[PDB]
Amino acid sequence: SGFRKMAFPSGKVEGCMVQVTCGTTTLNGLWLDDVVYCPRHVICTSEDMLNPNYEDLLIRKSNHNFLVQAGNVQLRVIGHSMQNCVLKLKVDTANPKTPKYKFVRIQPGQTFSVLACYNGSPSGVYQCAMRPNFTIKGSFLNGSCGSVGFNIDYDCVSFCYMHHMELPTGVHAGTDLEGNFYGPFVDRQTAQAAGTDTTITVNVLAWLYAAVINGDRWFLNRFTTTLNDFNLVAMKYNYEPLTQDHVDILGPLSAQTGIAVLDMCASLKELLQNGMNGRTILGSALLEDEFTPFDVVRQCSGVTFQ
Amino acid sequence: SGFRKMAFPSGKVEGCMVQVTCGTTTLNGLWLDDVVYCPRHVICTSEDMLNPNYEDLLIRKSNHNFLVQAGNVQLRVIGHSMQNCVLKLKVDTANPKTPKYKFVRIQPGQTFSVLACYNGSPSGVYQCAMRPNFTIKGSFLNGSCGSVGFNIDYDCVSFCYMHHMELPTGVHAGTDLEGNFYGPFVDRQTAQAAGTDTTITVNVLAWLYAAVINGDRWFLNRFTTTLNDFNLVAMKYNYEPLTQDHVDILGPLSAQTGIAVLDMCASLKELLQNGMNGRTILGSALLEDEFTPFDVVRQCSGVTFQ
Ligand SMILES: *[C@H](O)[C@H](CC(C)C)NC(=O)[C@H](CC(C)C)NC(=O)[C@H](CC(C)C)NC(=O)OCc1ccccc1
Ligand SMILES: *[C@H](O)[C@H](CC(C)C)NC(=O)[C@H](CC(C)C)NC(=O)[C@H](CC(C)C)NC(=O)OCc1ccccc1
Repeated sequence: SGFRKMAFPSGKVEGCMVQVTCGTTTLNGLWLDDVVYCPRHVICTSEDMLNPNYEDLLIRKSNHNFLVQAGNVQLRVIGHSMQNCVLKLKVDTANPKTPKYKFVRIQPGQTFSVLACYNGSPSGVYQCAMRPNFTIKGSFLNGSCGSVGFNIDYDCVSFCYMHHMELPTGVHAGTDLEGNFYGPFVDRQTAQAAGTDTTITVNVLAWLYAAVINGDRWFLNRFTTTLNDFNLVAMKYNYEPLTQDHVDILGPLSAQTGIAVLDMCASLKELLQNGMNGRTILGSALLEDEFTPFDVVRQCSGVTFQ
Repeated sequence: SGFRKMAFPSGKVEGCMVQVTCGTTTLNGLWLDDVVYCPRHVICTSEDMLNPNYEDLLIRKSNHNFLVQAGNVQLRVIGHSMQNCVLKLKVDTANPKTPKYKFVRIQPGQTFSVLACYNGSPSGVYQCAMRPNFTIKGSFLNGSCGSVGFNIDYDCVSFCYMHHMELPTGVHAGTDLEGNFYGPFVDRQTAQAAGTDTTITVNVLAWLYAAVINGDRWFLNRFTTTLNDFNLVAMKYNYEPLTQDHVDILGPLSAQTGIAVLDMCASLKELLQNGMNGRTILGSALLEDEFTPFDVVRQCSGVTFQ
């Protein structure tokens, strides 16, 4: 038993991380088959980050202007092109450690692991959620750009995020691997702000189920609610509306625990209206919303990879 | 910026995990050079675990009683021995993926990453601290024994923990990689309980420094405390004593932020006595104690590994 904010094992991704340098800027790239993907702002110059003309900056580059290294091994760039906010650097060697992979664009409320890297070297791994406002709350310093977010299933790595920027509230923005930003953000240092950060209701409910599985039952009560009456309370606390689809995907946890979805909703309603009265749930004094229902089932059932 | 509970990248350790089966008991082993290390209770049956005599149980064992699998491949066991509470299974193949490594003994308050595994395969990675009562709060199911905890440093993997057991609060206990338990526990199913948990004061202070570094300053106050008077408060809230050696260890964070260590102690005293008054620190409503001073410096400075 026990329930922790767990990341995917990172070894498949660590074998794809490379260092890309242009001019004096070094950031990270992702090496899959014979292409390295990296944020296009590696070509920016520091006096021209307000509105860079990426088109102009890129067509003036030659392949040798991009220095790519995997570990201490130089990779030779033999082509370069732009796709949205990422560059695709064609290299002369297919990465022999390429896992089975796909590029996925995730939905708000979904979770993934971030392999935070600097100078092409992994430094740490953690679990994040795509917030409803299409930012993430990560841990990223200068030089972390090009670090990726990913899920695994069986032996297939679904890459879903590449890191590009930090917004003033200390929150992070980036693209999918097609190079399109999540949310309305752009890769230039013009003033930009995140929208409303709402709480992911279906994930809070999943985590309440995880709590019951792991022996925390004090919030369970004798009440129920309709979905309508729950959502009326939820909106007042800046929680996203629960839908029938959400109720459906909570089905398996409800069955395993014997607690009906709308009874758990009644427990959550009471927690929202009354707080925890000095108690904790799975070591937290806040209602935790960065576990999906599938994350709970994976961890509580010991699902493994390859 | 940002601050997250970050684990070490797990790939170097993933390459070492194998499955070990004896009879119908299956758990994980650590394959380093030509040795597989695993908990000795793998030789216990369904009824042996109440109060096993491991010398007696090994009378009944030969090499082919240990089925070791690395991925799909059967390793052949050519010797076995008992060392403290682990078995060393000598196999006829050296692990080609053996990293540079060492075995270390950690002390309470120190942190490490756990790669939770089942059947020799990785389920996920998370960061833990060795509690003052020599347990960890992990996420472990039946079959997780033999999963290891580790730190990474420069190029070297420092293994510090191997998982053996769960105590009834959902607390976890295990050994170092020499097979000696952390804490006063034994590998048998006789009633045992850890000492009451206390809070790792030096780590809470480190995490308050992380908060200041990342822009959270609302808890800084104009008050002063002495080490003695602060410890009077710590004892009342079941915090570990803060020593002058701890004060020295916090020196670099104090210098970086301009906040004297005992001034941060005055901030923590007020938090303990009055709570957070509806505010949060680094996204938490409780005082976090599983980041060491070194963890804070390393995350706020972007230290990487290969
Ligand atoms: C890439 O390694 C680095 C990582 C960050 C976590 C710092 N990203 C950048 O440097 C990025 C490059 C630009 C060209 C996309 N810049 C930012 O992320 C920038 C950081 C601040 C501190 C300047 N954020 C930004 O420009 O947000 C837009 C903005 C501008 C002005 C006011 C508010 C918001
Ligand atoms: C190893 O895979 C498995 C992992 C746990 C997470 C289940 N560990 C064991 O099965 C281990 C083997 C024994 C011989 C060391 N047993 C325990 O950890 C046991 C599990 C409970 C659920 C029975 N815990 C235990 O025996 O704690 C001591 C104890 C006994 C009786 C009352 C209180 C405490």
